[PDB]
Amino acid sequence: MKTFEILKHLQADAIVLFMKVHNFHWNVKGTDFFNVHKATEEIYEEFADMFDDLAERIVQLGHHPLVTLSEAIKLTRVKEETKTSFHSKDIFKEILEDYKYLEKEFKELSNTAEKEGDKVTVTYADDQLAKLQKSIWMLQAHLA
Amino acid sequence: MKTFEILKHLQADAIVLFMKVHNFHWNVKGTDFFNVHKATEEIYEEFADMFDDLAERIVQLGHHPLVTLSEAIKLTRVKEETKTSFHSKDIFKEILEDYKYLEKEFKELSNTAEKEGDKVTVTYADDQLAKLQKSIWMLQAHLA
Amino acid sequence: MKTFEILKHLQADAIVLFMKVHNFHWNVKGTDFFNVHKATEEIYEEFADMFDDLAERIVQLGHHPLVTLSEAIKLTRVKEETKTSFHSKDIFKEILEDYKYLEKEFKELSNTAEKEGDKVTVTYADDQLAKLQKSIWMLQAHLA
Amino acid sequence: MKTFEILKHLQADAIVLFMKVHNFHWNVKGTDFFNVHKATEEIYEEFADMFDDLAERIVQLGHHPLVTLSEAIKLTRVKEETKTSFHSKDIFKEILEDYKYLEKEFKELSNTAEKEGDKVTVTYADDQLAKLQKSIWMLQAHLA
Amino acid sequence: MKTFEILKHLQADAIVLFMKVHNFHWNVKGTDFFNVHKATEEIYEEFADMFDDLAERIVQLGHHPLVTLSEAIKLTRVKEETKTSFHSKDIFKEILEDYKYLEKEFKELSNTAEKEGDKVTVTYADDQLAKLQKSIWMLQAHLA
Amino acid sequence: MKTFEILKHLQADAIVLFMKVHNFHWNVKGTDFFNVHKATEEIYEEFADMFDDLAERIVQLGHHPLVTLSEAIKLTRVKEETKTSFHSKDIFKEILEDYKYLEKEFKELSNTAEKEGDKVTVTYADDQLAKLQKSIWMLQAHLA
Amino acid sequence: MKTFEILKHLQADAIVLFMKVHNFHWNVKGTDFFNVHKATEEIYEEFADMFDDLAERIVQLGHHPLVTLSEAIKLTRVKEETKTSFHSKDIFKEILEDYKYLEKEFKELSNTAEKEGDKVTVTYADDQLAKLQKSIWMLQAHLA
Amino acid sequence: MKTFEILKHLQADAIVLFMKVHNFHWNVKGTDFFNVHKATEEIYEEFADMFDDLAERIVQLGHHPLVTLSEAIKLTRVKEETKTSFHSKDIFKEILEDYKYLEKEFKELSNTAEKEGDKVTVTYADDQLAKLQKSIWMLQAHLA
Amino acid sequence: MKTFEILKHLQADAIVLFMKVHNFHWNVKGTDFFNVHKATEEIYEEFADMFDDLAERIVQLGHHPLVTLSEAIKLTRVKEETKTSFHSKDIFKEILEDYKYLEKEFKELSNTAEKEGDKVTVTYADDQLAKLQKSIWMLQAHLA
Amino acid sequence: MKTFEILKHLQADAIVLFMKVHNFHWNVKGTDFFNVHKATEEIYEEFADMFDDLAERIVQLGHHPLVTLSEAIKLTRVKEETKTSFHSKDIFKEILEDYKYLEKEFKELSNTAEKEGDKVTVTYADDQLAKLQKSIWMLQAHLA
Amino acid sequence: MKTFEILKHLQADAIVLFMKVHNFHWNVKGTDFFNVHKATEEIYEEFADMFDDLAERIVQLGHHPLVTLSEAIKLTRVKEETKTSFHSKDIFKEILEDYKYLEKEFKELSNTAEKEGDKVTVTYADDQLAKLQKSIWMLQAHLA
Amino acid sequence: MKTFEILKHLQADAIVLFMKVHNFHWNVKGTDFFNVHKATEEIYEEFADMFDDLAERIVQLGHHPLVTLSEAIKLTRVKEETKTSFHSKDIFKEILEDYKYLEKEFKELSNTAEKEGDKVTVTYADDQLAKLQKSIWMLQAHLA
Ligand SMILES: [Fe+3]
Ligand SMILES: [Fe+3]
Ligand SMILES: [Fe+3]
Ligand SMILES: [Fe+3]
Ligand SMILES: [Fe+3]
Ligand SMILES: [Fe+3]
Ligand SMILES: [Fe+3]
Ligand SMILES: [Fe+3]
Ligand SMILES: [Fe+3]
Ligand SMILES: [Fe+3]
Ligand SMILES: [Fe+3]
Ligand SMILES: [Fe+3]
Repeated sequence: MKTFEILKHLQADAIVLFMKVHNFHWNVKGTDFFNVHKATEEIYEEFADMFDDLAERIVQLGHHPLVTLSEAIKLTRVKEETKTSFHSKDIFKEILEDYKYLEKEFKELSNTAEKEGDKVTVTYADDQLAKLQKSIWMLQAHLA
Repeated sequence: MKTFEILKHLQADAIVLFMKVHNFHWNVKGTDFFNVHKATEEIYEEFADMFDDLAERIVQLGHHPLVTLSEAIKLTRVKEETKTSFHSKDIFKEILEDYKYLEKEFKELSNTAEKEGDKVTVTYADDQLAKLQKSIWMLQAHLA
Repeated sequence: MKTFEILKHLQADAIVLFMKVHNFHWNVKGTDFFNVHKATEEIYEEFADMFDDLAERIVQLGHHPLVTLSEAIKLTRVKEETKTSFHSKDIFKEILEDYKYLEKEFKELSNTAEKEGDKVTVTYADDQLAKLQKSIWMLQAHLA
Repeated sequence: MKTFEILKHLQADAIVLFMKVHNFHWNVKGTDFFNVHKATEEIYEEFADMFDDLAERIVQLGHHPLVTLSEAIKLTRVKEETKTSFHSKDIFKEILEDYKYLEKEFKELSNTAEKEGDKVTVTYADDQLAKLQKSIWMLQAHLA
Repeated sequence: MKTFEILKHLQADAIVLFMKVHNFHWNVKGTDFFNVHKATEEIYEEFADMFDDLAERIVQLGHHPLVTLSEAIKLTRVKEETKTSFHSKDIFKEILEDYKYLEKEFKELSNTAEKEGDKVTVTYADDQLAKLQKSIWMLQAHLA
Repeated sequence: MKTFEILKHLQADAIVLFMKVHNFHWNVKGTDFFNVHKATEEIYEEFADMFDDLAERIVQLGHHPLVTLSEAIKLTRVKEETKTSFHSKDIFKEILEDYKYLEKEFKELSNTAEKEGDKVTVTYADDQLAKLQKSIWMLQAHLA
Repeated sequence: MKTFEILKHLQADAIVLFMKVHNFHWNVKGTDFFNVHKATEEIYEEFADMFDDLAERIVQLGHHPLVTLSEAIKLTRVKEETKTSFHSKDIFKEILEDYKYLEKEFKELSNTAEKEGDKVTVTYADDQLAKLQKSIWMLQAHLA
Repeated sequence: MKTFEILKHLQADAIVLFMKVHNFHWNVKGTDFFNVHKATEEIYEEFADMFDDLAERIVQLGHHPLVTLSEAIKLTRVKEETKTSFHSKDIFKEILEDYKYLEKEFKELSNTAEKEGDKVTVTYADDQLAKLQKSIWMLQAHLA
Repeated sequence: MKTFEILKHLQADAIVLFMKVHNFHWNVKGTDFFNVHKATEEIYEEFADMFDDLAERIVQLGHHPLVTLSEAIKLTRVKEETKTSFHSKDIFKEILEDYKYLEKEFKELSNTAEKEGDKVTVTYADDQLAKLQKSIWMLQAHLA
Repeated sequence: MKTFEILKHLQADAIVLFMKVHNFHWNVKGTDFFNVHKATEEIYEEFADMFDDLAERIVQLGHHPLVTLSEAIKLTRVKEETKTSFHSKDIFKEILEDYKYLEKEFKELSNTAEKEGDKVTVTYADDQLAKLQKSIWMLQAHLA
Repeated sequence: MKTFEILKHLQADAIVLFMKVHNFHWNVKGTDFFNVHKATEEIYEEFADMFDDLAERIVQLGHHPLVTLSEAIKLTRVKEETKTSFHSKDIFKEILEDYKYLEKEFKELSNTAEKEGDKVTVTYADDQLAKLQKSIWMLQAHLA
Repeated sequence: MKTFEILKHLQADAIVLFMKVHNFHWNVKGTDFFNVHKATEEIYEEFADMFDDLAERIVQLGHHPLVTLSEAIKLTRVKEETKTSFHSKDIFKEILEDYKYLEKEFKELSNTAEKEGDKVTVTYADDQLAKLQKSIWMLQAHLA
């Protein structure tokens, strides 16, 4: 894809993930409650920021960002969670799965943005990669 | 409807509105840019909070909150905006329209919650009513 | 009862609960220690505030608040905990039991204060109800 | 009266009281000086806020707030203080008298706003009632 | 006039202006709303401070400050605004008119205080002159 | 007594004193109201902290802290106040009496903890002694 | 005197007054204790600053500031207080007496500095005059 | 050019732009005044920082930064503005023109620094590019 | 000269000095580095503020401030420094020389502004004089 | 040993423990991850401070602190951990073991410093003892 | 001496030292100016606190603190500095001399307070000893 | 080497340097004391952070970080300092030597990480390079 197309897909995943971790946030069960309730909030706050940055990068690039939830679920590569009750372990396995998926997408973003000579989208991609890789480590350590 | 059903519809509108004012936030054109770009951010921050409060009130009430964007666009009473370029005036007319709609919904919430004896949902509804009514005044003054 | 009588009973429970969660605070055992030690502190800080608000509302109402620990254990509906060692689970079951009891009492407070036309005691009662209901949800989610 | 008429009278009293406690603020005499000089400042800061809230509630309600000092002294139920020297005791007796008067007015506001179905003016009235009742207690305790 | 007489007239204008910019604050109409609503608040906050400083300078000088709204409208040189709806432009023209008037008064204050050897009233007058002159520039630039 | 026995008695007095100064806090009468209402709050906040520190020192020492209000009134050396109305002077005489009593107890604590080689309980005791002695001076100066 | 000579005398009074209000600070007796203990601290903090500013102005002026307590008691016009116990009233009468004395000295400073063309010492003098005159008013109101 | 030569030219433009936006800052006319007066201040604060960073990067690189205004106007590629009165629109068109020019220069900087293996100058260039591109978008949206 | 002409010359010196101390800031050599690097930054921050205040005072006065670096080097009385390496001592001698020059200019400003009756420019001049005289003392002490 | 010799051994253990809890910090596995990752950071921050305080106390005492990692592993009484993966339980058992060891060492420090008349090293030792004893309690409660 | 007599002598030295380091503060000459000017300020701020603590400890002990500068120079063991110009080195040698003297006095204080059983004066003495010993090290390192 | 091998060597140098600058921190002698004592603290705080970041990057990369001081001195390229007394100049020469060494290592890290496609390790390396190059400049300027 072109850089802006990768950006729009990533933007779609951000809003879908924002909704998804809210689900984990509200419906966690178990003696783990306080910690995951607290952690998921920080996570969706981050997706809200990513959602906004991706969209603004797209307009700076001269293109159209997704502007409706309808376009978003049409472009996501993230499956929506319909369940309404979870335990810590399952929540972290899913978040880990989605994080690994985002990491691949940001690597593509970084690679194709570089070929186009898009210096600033590349550094944006590399910064998100850094955050994702640190969290993936922590998620994996937690599940070990 | 029952209190929790009104809450779920309101929750649906919150996430749809969150997306909608982001659109206004990114695509404003005109010498008004900085102000509306700044204002819309405060507004969607508020919808993000409302979205979370509504959902948690629903689980406290023993019911299921919407957990997917798909359920959300199925329950909204808010029309999604597909346009990608706006001028201050049109943005504020739409926001005003949606605010007036939310005010009616929160009045129903307050009324039916009261009949059920749901004291805390009533005060929540009345607090949102207060914020909505102050903003509606400001929106109308702006368009005068 | 009359509003001030409900207030005095609630005041009695506040100081008894203040002592009770201190017990949980000092005597928790288990890998859960840090979290419950931290949580119980926030909880008894809250009871200390409730204890003071209830008492001052009573004097504003023209009556006498409980002024001795002796009157307090004579008026409580809360059983004192004599054990000196606990595990997370048992602590949260007890706190949940006591919270549910307080919720019923604050509902009575709200109801009878309303019949007397006591507008401000009603809003006080409804605010405490809101906090109690949110915590009851979290306590229950934790024990699930 | 209608809700907005009660609001305008209350608005009139707020600006008149704002001026009145400034008088006490500047002209206190006695070893009590620092405390009452400090207390009266907090009090008129509060009236300035009340003055603004009442007025904005009136415009939100679709009516006209008082916009001149002339209309204000025409609508007050508060007598203006012409003396320019006071001692702690007399200052607190007057403030107490005026507070008791405001409490009756806010009770009417709450009652008539409720009959009209004005949910948000009712909660505003009840919140002011709470503050007034706490201060009335303290004023009375001080004069005992 | 004598220094204290100029001070009392200025004190009268301060409370009248405090009321006047509140009117502009509540009744602005137009796409300018947020800015002037915000600006007028800062302005009346300033008049509230000026009102208090003038009055306290008068008592320090051994005289009586105005203590009633009635004395105030009897001493002002500022005309009260009876209209209840305005647009940015008209609001700023009026504020500018009143600021220019205050500047002349503070120049007289500074001049006559100096002849009396009143060192501290002179520096107070000169400081207000500085603030007034900066705002007059900004008001004029705005209307250009 | 043994160090932990002195600690438990002190813990008992802390909760009893916490209740006692709340009484003074709510029921002060007189032109002194604001100051003593404010001072008593700081004092019971301190007893709440002392109550918690004493108890935790006891568990660190391998013993059982008091965990019920019932055990507390069985171990106190502090008489509970049944009156519900006081004037500044009487409040400070009582607080002074109780402070002098606590000072003797902390001196014993310091002395016997030292004989046992309990270095940290000794420094805790000496720190409380410092605070008590400064307050006793201020209380006495106030009553002079 | 010459400006620097007035400055040195003022510097002498500052350190003597710093010591004097410490005496009032430590030895106040009476139900007024907390307030005057608190007020005197703010006052000597101010004298410490004045002491430093006066001295640095003298070196900026090319002269020698007092550098010993011995030179200070040789140059003061302030009588040292040998008593070690006071009541609020006597403390404020003395402070008032000394403040009135400082005001005369700062007026001379302002006058002679002006004749010499010393612009910055004049504004320093006038600023201190402002603070002194406000406090003198408050001291006098307190003693009325 | 060599990296340090591009850096010196950029440094020259920074100080020239610092002066230029001050002009816009002082001489804006129109109902837009407050906003552009505020915005231009943030902009020249940024140029002051850029000016300092560029210069220090040059010395770190072992070369000489421009040290006089004379060398600066000899090296700029930015035309100085001699007019002394402007309206919002013209100010933003000029700033936009200059920003687009800076963006091209920072792209060259990034490109040539990379060929030389200058890792840190490249990241500096890319960070400035990011800020410039976001502002260019906002400037363009404003002028649309 | 007329007040505004003195102001424009001072404005010219401010921007030239801003550039000059940046030179000292970047090119200091010696074990003194950290201190002078830190000090020079505070100094040019001050000149940036002075530059802005002078210019705005000129427009408030109804005249034109310098708006180009070209006009600035045409009006300065300050010689630009072309050297690119310095040691602490030489830097402070130059800064001292320039400060003494600014002091003379601000004295003229104060004197001629006074003759014109320009009260606020006089206090501005006297405030800068105060800062300059304190720094001149410190600079001289440093070089002694 | 002599006081300074005990101090050097303690200093050696501090840097070794600093490294050891970093290991636990990076290599924790399990659903406990976030908590122990967070806790271990606070712990090694503390050892870094202890390391610095011990060393500076030694130089104040006129002796040489350890200045190389080589001297440190030669003087420690703490065994280094070579494993690179742990679970909460094992981490806390080790930390507990090392804390108990440090407590014995600080008791010796306190005892021998006292015999030498080293007042300040004694209070330092007693303060560390206090922190260690509180943590040992919490560690033990956690493992129960 | 008795504890209170040692305290009074120490109190005398505190005010004399407060004056002495002010002298160093104002009259330092040399490229060291900024650092010692800054350091001496922190030092006399400390003596001001020590002066107040010593005095209040004396009244808590039931004795009379020095209340005049005259009593102070009669009790000091510190020689007053009459010179008005110094260089870094001489300032630090003197401060070091006086610090070593204070250390001996605080050791006596600690020793005799202990024999009297004065627990809190002992900890006060030991805390000052700690601060003095750290500064003595730094002073000596500086002079090496 | 492979990226993780370079990371482990860098991690080894970080802990060795952390110890080394502590030595400079404790043992500086000379009138430079305060500045270098303060500077070295900021430096070792930085190495502590670098030590932690390097180690966590290694685990994120799927490898083992150094977990013992023993492995560290086996892998460093940094020579340990055995001396216990230094003067400013020697301290800065050593730090400069070590910084230049770290810069070469981070350049290798950046280069080899890039060949492996390790985007985030590259940006980490480039950021450290930026900090190192700025400090190297300052160190060199200081020694000039
Ligand atoms: Fe945004
Ligand atoms: Fe939430
Ligand atoms: Fe209270
Ligand atoms: Fe308002
Ligand atoms: Fe006031
Ligand atoms: Fe605790
Ligand atoms: Fe100073
Ligand atoms: Fe810089
Ligand atoms: Fe400006
Ligand atoms: Fe240190
Ligand atoms: Fe004190
Ligand atoms: Fe870490």
